[PDB]
Amino acid sequence: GPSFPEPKVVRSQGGLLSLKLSATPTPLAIAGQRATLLTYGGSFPGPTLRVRPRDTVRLTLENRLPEPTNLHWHGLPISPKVDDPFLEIPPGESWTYEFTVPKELAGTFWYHPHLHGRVAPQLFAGLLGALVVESSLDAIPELREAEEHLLVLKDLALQGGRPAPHTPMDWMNGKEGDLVLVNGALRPTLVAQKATLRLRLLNASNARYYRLALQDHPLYLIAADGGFLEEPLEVSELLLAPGERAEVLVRLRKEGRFLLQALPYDRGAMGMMDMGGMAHAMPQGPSRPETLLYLIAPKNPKPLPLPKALSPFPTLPAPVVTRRLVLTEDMMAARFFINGQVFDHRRVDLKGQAQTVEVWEVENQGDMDHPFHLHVHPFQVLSVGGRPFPYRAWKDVVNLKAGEVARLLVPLREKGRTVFHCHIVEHEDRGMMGVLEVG
Amino acid sequence: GPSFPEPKVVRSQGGLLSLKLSATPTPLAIAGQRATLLTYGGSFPGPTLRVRPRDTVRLTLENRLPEPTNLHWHGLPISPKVDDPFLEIPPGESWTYEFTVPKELAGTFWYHPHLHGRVAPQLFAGLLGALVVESSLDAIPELREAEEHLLVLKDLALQGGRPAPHTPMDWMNGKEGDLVLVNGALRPTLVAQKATLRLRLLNASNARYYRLALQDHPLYLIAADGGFLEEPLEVSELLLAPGERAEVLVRLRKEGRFLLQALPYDRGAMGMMDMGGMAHAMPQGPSRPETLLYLIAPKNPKPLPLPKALSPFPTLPAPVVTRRLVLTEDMMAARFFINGQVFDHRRVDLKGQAQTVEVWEVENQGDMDHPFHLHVHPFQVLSVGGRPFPYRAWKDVVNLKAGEVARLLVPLREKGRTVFHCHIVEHEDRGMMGVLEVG
Ligand SMILES: [Cu+2]
Ligand SMILES: [Cu+2]
Ligand SMILES: [Cu+2]
Ligand SMILES: [Cu+2]
Ligand SMILES: [Cu+2]
Ligand SMILES: [Cu+2]
Ligand SMILES: [O-]
Ligand SMILES: [O-]
Repeated sequence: GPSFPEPKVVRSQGGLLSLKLSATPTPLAIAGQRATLLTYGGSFPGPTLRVRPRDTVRLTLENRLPEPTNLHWHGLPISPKVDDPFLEIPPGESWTYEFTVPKELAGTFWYHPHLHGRVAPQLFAGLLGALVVESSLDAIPELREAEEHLLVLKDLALQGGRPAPHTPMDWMNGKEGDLVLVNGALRPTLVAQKATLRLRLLNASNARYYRLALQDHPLYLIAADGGFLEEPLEVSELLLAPGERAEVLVRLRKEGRFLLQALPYDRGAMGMMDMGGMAHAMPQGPSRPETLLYLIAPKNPKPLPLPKALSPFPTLPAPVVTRRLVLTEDMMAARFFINGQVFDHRRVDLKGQAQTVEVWEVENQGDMDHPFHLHVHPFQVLSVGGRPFPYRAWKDVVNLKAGEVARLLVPLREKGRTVFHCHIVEHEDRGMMGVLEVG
Repeated sequence: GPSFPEPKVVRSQGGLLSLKLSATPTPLAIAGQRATLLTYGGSFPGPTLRVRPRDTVRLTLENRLPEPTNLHWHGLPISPKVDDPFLEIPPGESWTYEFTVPKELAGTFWYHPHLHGRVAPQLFAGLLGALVVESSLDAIPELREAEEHLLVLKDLALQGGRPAPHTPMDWMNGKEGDLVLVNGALRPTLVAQKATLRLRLLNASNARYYRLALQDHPLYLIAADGGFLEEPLEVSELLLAPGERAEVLVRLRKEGRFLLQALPYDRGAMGMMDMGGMAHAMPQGPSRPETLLYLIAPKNPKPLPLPKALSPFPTLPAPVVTRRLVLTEDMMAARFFINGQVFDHRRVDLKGQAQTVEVWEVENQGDMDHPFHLHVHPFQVLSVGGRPFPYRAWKDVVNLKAGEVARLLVPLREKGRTVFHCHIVEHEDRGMMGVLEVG
């Protein structure tokens, strides 16, 4: 096979991507060992769906799990009557999602379960896959001539040949695994054939963060979760929180082997200790460094020039309301709150007007990082922790460290009921989610 | 009596204004004729209540009318659980309103009925009176030494010794009367004893406008509906719409007789005509000019200097929502709407948060002027018809000519349910009113 493993791609044909996927326990070979995971399409990750704007997607999901499940089309600005976070597909039953890909859209998106209370174990077990929306921008020489790869960053822990069960501490912290994988492979080797790489990055982990750095190289950010930046942005490293995506150009500078690493990062996960009459919570501290892949540069690399521009960001109408959403924690209870409440599917929390713009101020009053996700309505991050964002682009997840306030500009698009929640999926399952109704 | 008639004043005593008023049909002498009006306290206008900040008001209203009634404390930022627009006092019954006068308050306010569907005939018949909140600012020499008078501008029409009944055309236009009175007197004479006058002005008419101008003199605006300006503003004339108040200084320039007039003004009232196969609506055009009073200046008037400053206007927090309220008409039906709906006491139209500030954009899409009033929450008019307001002061009524948009800054104060409506009271009775709930 290709030294670099990537999920199989399924492309739309004549403007239609019609596909039947099954969610099923699947025996497979994973990181040198045999395990049974929960998969879509018999693979981990699931197949990459590759579409263009205005395509019709017709995806029939067959549920072959012992529990109910559904799909969240993460990041897609489509109707919540399609991307329905309240829908339940019972074991043995099927449901067809049908939608048109929005005309003004490009980037890396993904699909995974969103049945409240069951997301963390289902995602941790292997249920996820990517969706790429191809753009006319991909035809510019500086992108067309780059070597393109998808990197699905997802960790795993195995016990008795199955995904390790959630502990009480896992529900508090979000579960992380010792197998830190790229496209379901353990430290794969990418032997570059071109000097410029275009990497689409997806954090599909329950809770693990990836503080990305390539040895000896900067990265050039060209897209965030939901679309291109206006121009490339040079960065020395790039933090991807759970649920986030990014696309970078890598400009290989000389021959050799370069490690792509997840550098140490402290997201505020907690342990317990007892030092002679305690038994109380203590910080886990920064993650241990991980090597994600080995990048081998070609001979005498001469990278392409960077594109001078990407996509102009839309000029948005002036906002008509400001919202404040405060995140808090009860760590020992593994309970998580938005404005003092836990999720209730029957309760509407915010009511907004389609085609208006809102300012959402999301404040983290907890001690853990929380990555805040909104369905259906991509947003522009204005600032976080009081620091202006250095680029304009569509995002749908924004990470907040302890005490930080994020200011978001949120155009309301499709009408209907949808949700917002922490994308530490254990925290969502444990209540950190609310309901937005757009009319 | 004093050549200049003004309503009797009732003052708070030791910080308490405790008074029993009856609403009653009362035979009286009015403009040289005998008529029975509906009055508070046996007079037209009702007694002027004069209080200071932090006073307690305890007003027991006894209903001696054949129909139910209640009181609206127009312009007072108090709780809508006291100023209750939904309360009904049945015939023969009594109700005690008790409240504390807010500490940061000054100006001319008023009281009148607000029982939906019955306001226009009750107000037209004589049920209203003024309330003055005295200020420590009244002690500055430039105000203390002026000669002060209240001018209640209210018109009336009589038929068979009683207020003339409402016609169908009256419900469409708002009713105006041929007797254009000041303090219930017909063209009284004010023989000034001082060269500077301080006049508190109240438009307590159902629908008549007063385009005020004093012959040969400017007016110096020093207060709007609900408080002082920051400094006096010189004007050549001053339009008072129904429900509005103002306070002006007049600086008498030489000996002589000067008319205070209501100059011609076209508020968009309509008539009907038939010119050989028509029977359709036709503009009434501008009102005929009216003389309101004769002002006699004293000998060798030497007016005081104007105060350099009045009261600094509060710096308000940034707003958290923008509202749009559109006024429309169905003239032939005498139906009037806000955002396409008529009033329903059971329906909440806007929900806001106490202690936040909102921007309200009120747009008149009708052809008549409509004077928009909000209970409980005084506002700052930013602009009307796209023209910046030339002063900062609290208002609670804002006039909109055909097609004009007013932009208001609305701090939400007391919690509870209250209303907003056109102060053309016939239009309110006929549906032009909505419900705001503050929580
Ligand atoms: Cu997601
Ligand atoms: Cu969280
Ligand atoms: Cu979600
Ligand atoms: Cu009023
Ligand atoms: Cu009106
Ligand atoms: Cu009112
Ligand atoms: O999700
Ligand atoms: O009123």
